[PDB]
Amino acid sequence: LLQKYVTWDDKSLFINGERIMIFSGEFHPFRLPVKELQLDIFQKVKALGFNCVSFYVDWALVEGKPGEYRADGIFDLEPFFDAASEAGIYLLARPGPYINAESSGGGFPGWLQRVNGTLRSSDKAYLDATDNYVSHVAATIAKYQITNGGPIILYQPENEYTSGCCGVEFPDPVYMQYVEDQARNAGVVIPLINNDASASGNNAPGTGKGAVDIYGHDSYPLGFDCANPTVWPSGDLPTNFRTLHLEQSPTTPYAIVQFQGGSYDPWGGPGFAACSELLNNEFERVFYKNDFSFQIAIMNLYMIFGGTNWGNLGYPNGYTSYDYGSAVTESRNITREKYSELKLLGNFAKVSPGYLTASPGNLTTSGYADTTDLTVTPLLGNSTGSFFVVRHSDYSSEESTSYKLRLPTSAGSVTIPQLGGTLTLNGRDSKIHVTDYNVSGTNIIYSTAEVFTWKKFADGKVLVLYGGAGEHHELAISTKSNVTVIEGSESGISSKQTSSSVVVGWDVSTTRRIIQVGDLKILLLDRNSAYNYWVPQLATDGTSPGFSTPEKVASSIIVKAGYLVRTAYLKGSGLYLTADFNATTSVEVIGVPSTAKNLFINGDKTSHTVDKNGIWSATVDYNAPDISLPSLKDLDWKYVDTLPEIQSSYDDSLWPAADLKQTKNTLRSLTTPTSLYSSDYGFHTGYLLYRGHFTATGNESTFAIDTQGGSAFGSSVWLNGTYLGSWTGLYANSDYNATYNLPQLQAGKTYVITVVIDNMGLEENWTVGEDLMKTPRGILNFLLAGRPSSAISWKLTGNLGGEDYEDKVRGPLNEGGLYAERQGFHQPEPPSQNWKSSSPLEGLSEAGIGFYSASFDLDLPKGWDVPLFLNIGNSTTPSPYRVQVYVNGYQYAKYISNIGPQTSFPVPEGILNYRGTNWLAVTLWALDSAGGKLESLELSYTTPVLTALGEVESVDQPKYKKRKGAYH
Ligand SMILES: *[C@@H]1O[C@H](CO)[C@@H](O[C@@H]2O[C@H](CO)[C@@H](O[C@@H]3O[C@H](CO[C@H]4O[C@H](CO)[C@@H](O)[C@H](O[C@H]5O[C@H](CO)[C@@H](O)[C@H](O)[C@@H]5O)[C@@H]4O)[C@@H](O)[C@H](O[C@H]4O[C@H](CO)[C@@H](O)[C@H](O)[C@@H]4O[C@H]4O[C@H](CO)[C@@H](O)[C@H](O)[C@@H]4O[C@H]4O[C@H](CO)[C@@H](O)[C@H](O)[C@@H]4O)[C@@H]3O)[C@H](O)[C@H]2NC(C)=O)[C@H](O)[C@H]1NC(C)=O
Ligand SMILES: *[C@@H]1O[C@H](CO)[C@@H](O[C@@H]2O[C@H](CO)[C@@H](O[C@@H]3O[C@H](CO[C@H]4O[C@H](CO)[C@@H](O)[C@H](O[C@H]5O[C@H](CO)[C@@H](O)[C@H](O)[C@@H]5O)[C@@H]4O)[C@@H](O)[C@H](O[C@H]4O[C@H](CO)[C@@H](O)[C@H](O)[C@@H]4O[C@H]4O[C@H](CO)[C@@H](O)[C@H](O)[C@@H]4O[C@H]4O[C@H](CO)[C@@H](O)[C@H](O)[C@@H]4O)[C@@H]3O)[C@H](O)[C@H]2NC(C)=O)[C@H](O)[C@H]1NC(C)=O
Ligand SMILES: *[C@@H]1O[C@H](CO)[C@@H](O[C@@H]2O[C@H](CO)[C@@H](O[C@@H]3O[C@H](CO)[C@@H](O)[C@H](O[C@H]4O[C@H](CO)[C@@H](O)[C@H](O)[C@@H]4O[C@H]4O[C@H](CO)[C@@H](O)[C@H](O)[C@@H]4O[C@H]4O[C@H](CO)[C@@H](O)[C@H](O)[C@@H]4O)[C@@H]3O)[C@H](O)[C@H]2NC(C)=O)[C@H](O)[C@H]1NC(C)=O
Ligand SMILES: OC[C@H]1O[C@@H](OC[C@H]2O[C@H](O)[C@H](O)[C@@H](O)[C@@H]2O)[C@H](O)[C@@H](O)[C@H]1O
Ligand SMILES: *[C@@H]1O[C@H](CO)[C@@H](O)[C@H](O)[C@H]1NC(C)=O
Ligand SMILES: *[C@@H]1O[C@H](CO)[C@@H](O)[C@H](O)[C@H]1NC(C)=O
Ligand SMILES: *[C@@H]1O[C@H](CO)[C@@H](O)[C@H](O)[C@H]1NC(C)=O
Ligand SMILES: *[C@@H]1O[C@H](CO)[C@@H](O)[C@H](O)[C@H]1NC(C)=O
Ligand SMILES: *[C@@H]1O[C@H](CO)[C@@H](O)[C@H](O)[C@H]1NC(C)=O
Ligand SMILES: *[C@@H]1O[C@H](CO)[C@@H](O)[C@H](O)[C@H]1NC(C)=O
Ligand SMILES: [Cl-]
Repeated sequence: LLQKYVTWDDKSLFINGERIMIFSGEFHPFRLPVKELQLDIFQKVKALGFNCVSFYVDWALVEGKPGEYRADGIFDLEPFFDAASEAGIYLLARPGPYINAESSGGGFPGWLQRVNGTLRSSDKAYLDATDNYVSHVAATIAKYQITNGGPIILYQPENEYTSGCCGVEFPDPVYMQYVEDQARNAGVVIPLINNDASASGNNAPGTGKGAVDIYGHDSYPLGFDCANPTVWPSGDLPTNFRTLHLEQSPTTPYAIVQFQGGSYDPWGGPGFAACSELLNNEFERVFYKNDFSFQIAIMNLYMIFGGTNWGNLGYPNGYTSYDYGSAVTESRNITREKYSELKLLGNFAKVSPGYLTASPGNLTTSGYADTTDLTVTPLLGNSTGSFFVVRHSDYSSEESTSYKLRLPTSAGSVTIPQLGGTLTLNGRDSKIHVTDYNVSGTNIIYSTAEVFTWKKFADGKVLVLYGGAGEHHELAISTKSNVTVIEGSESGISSKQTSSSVVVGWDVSTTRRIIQVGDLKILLLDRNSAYNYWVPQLATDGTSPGFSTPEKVASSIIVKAGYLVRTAYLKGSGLYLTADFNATTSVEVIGVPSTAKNLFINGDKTSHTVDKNGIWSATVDYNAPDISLPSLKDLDWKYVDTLPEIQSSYDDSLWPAADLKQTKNTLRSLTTPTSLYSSDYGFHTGYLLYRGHFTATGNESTFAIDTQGGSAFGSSVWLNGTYLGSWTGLYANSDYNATYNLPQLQAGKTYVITVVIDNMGLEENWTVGEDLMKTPRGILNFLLAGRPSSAISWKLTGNLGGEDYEDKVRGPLNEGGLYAERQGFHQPEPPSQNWKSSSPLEGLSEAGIGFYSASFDLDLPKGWDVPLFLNIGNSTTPSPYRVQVYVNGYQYAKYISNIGPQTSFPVPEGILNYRGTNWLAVTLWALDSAGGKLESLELSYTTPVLTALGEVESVDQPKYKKRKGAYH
């Protein structure tokens, strides 16, 4: 329409006139705010065979103050976009404004609680509120469109605009048209794609006003019950997706914009380890190949890398980790078997253009395989080849099943295996069998083993096939050449020539076999060997792989290695690889260019041998360095009381008065004389403090209070210095009604109720019209027994300045309203010389909140990617306490002793300084009259990785400075 770089037909996207299968992973830059590690992730994605990444922008982080857009420093999108270009990864941009994403407010800044209009609607007050954000973020996206030589190819307006309620006329076409025009007006010309939460046809082409260019939808078919990771409920595998697609948007390529790549996990949940078992390699091979059965052309996995909900950016139901059980873990490692499995499928799609031109058929329980226990969905092509996705009919089945295939080919139909034996599908597995598969002019008539990759080189073609252990396979090639075994044993390999073909049968073995037929060499692998193969693009005009264009895809090499192969480039007589290693690794390169005489690995010349088949071999030794981590308990811990409010000399005269008689919140009208909704006064994040002044009659007995901080929140109440009690919190409670007994008060004297409330983050806004993001935080109701409500005059604070937030570098959400946070003591080099020496492991002997500070040096070796973790002990049932940990001023742990489950908190390099000084600031809130302490506090590490990554630059870490706007 508006440009010619990205077009489409009913089958696929075209980029620069060439078909491409978009295989994408979701990655949120705001959850990993270190630019060098962003490149790390992009390179890990590219090594999967993927060509795309989808990303959200979190409005709440970049317009914390209305009218001040700040997407600078750690929030700058431009380095993120340049990292993608550098890695050769296209981008799908999803700036919202509404993103959901398990983020606070679902992306909405807390000041939307004051907007007089329905959120995600055509009400002018909402639309007006979005204009400044979108005109900024969309302009930045516009600058980096592929039309300008950038990486961005698709744009998503809104997010899951799918369900409405409560008076809204859903779907409102005026609303979506407006959101679409905002993007266009900012210079976005690439196609717009939506992500319907279910296949409901919302905003599909042909729906008139508000229609997007390409209809997309989402799917999380395995659900989120991470507690039972082996349970695959009956009927949960989608079977009707192509049918739905042909009804809802037949003129556009089939797109799933969010397909399950993991799961969220709430406070009190089973943990992301369990989620990684549910969405493991078996889920991938069955469910992802099932999406290929619908001829999916655009496929984005949510998430490919989850990262961390640092600095309170997450929604109330989730905790600090957003590991998500995804293929790349929170600490950026790719050890999970699901990464390697995903790599196999991703690399298959990258080299199989006939997949996109084929005609998909209906699934069948007969006619292709000889048992109804199997289901086969065919994708038929004449000249361009066919594809057959095989799985168990009951998809949850762990049975081993013998079968034979009857498949059509250009050479006529054939019953396979022709030479004897049977095929096997073992349990939770799925296969894509191929017929008439083009290996650069050589026709593979059929193969039962799955294709990993193939390449054409100067001295021949190479094809890499794999099967699971215990499987027999067969292939046939259009050729009059015989077959020769050129590596490995000839036993298990059977063969026969016909007049225009050669047929070869084999059993999967842990030992590789290589066979030769004419100029085609075929590697026959087991799945676990195939896991160690890589297909980097080979650059000949620089060091960067470039995007996955057909010419650069064709010019790739095949590398057997270990943990990771990032890049490859040819320079003079040198073949350069960049790779990471977590063990001693034999490296083999297949398809070494004719001109290459030396091998370099990460810039170092590396001895190699050449075997009789022309394969380069080398060894890279892994010798982990001494990692010296300080013992956090032995540091010089400095303590200050960060609840001075409960001492009798505290002066709150500078605090904002909670004196608004009308709320600006449209969702919930006041049930108190003045608003005690935190967001009415610009406080949207972290711990909140309320102070209630009154004069006693002498006859007060109880104080009742309804506090609300979101799921798993807690609160604590004092009358002057006297602790009244706490709500220690439950995931099930987002608010709590408590009645506290008061001590004997003296008639005529003034007293102050101090209330501390944990704001877990603002609610999402999933249903349009419900306005749940407006759910307030703070105090909803109170009753001082025998006194009118107006007897208490309230003051409150959250983060200092509220929306005029102090820390422009670390963002609007990082710090809450504790005295120590207000003063900025959580930053590097606080004024702690005169403070008391006391450790969080000694802790508090009564209810309250302590603030602890210590520095420590690190001196970790260059060239090693070492994941570090903060650990808080929980070996036995603890008393109730809450902890926040700030690392160089950045909050990277929120901990609830009685709820969990997180005890291990990763902190990335860049936030931590691996060769320099670091600062820990710990808040410890005891919700128990007997106080509380940390059982243990430890730094740890996991497998050091010898890495190709460059120096990781430390992000800006502003040191402590006296804040003139503080209340002292
Ligand atoms: C890739 O990235 C991943 C995500 O970033 C990363 O996974 C994370 O790794 C960290 C660090 O290992 C994990 O934290 C640890 O979790 C341990 C508990 O889980 C283990 O045990 C379970 C029960 O059997 C298993 O279910 C579980 O397996 C599952 O999860 C695995 C991933 O971890 C996965 O591979 C499997 O497939 C499976 O799904 C798992 O094996 C926990 O024990 C551990 O705490 C100890 O270690 C800390 C030091 O590092 C201490 O600070 C802490 O106090 C604990 O140490 C104490 O306990 C041990 C005894 O059991 C002793 O060995 C210690 O010396 C110490 O003992 C003292 O204290 C004891 C009291 O507890 C006492 O008994 C002793 O006398 C003594 O006083 C830590 O929390 C985190 O959970 C993982 N996160 C996720 C999302 O998975 C992965 O590591 C990365 N991989 C690589 C290679 O980089
Ligand atoms: C350096 O980097 C390397 C990557 O480049 C990295 O290597 C990778 O390391 C991970 C582990 O961190 C490997 O994944 C594990 O592999 C385990 C071994 O099995 C694999 O290899 C075998 C051959 O050697 C294969 O036969 C095997 O295939 C079989 O099993 C598959 C998976 O179950 C199945 O799909 C196949 O069809 C086939 O049947 C497999 O390929 C593997 O056992 C382990 O699986 C468990 O953990 C996963 C989560 O991490 C789960 O998703 C999975 O379901 C398994 O869970 C079981 O074990 C857990 C304990 O960890 C429990 O929590 C679960 O409840 C469950 O336990 C039940 O069953 C157990 C088995 O009987 C039993 O013990 C329990 O009692 C209970 O009944 C996981 O997939 C990965 O393969 C490696 N990748 C490569 C390329 O090599 C290396 O580790 C890094 N090194 C360092 C030092 O950091
Ligand atoms: C340190 O160690 C200590 C000691 O071991 C750890 O303490 C343990 O922590 C556990 C996890 O927090 C805790 O278990 C929980 O107990 C409560 C009941 O008091 C229960 O609600 C929890 O189970 C639900 O919630 C979790 C998520 O928090 C879900 O994963 C789980 O599936 C359950 O979900 C249900 O309730 C939710 C809230 O209502 C719903 O959203 C959800 O849909 C589901 O609701 C259905 O079922 C409900 C009934 O279960 C029903 O009401 C509703 O109508 C729906 O049908 C979980 O059992 C242990 O009690 C606690 N143990 C001890 C001895 O104290 C501590 O966590 C550790 N700390 C760290 C940092 O690791
Ligand atoms: O990590 C969850 C992820 O969910 C996306 O929607 C979740 C929502 O959508 C499904 O299709 C289905 O309707 C529901 O079961 C499910 O809750 C969301 O778009 C994304 O931002 C994130 O929240
Ligand atoms: C197979 O690939 C070769 C070389 O790329 C090409 O010339 C030919 O058109 C392809 N054949 C088919 C049937 O697609
Ligand atoms: C093809 O090779 C096989 C053994 O690999 C052999 O049995 C057969 O005779 C060969 N065919 C011809 C025509 O040489
Ligand atoms: C919003 O606007 C209407 C019309 O001006 C007004 O009557 C109402 O009081 C407002 N509501 C809130 C919560 O500000
Ligand atoms: C004080 O309170 C008690 C119980 O609330 C009540 O019975 C009594 O009337 C009150 N005394 C005065 C002087 O108001
Ligand atoms: C607390 O009381 C209020 C007002 O009576 C009620 O609306 C709210 O639902 C109650 N909260 C809980 C957690 O029961
Ligand atoms: C209670 O605290 C306030 C200040 O927080 C103080 O001014 C007042 O005198 C205290 N009351 C008593 C009875 O000590
Ligand atoms: Cl202050």
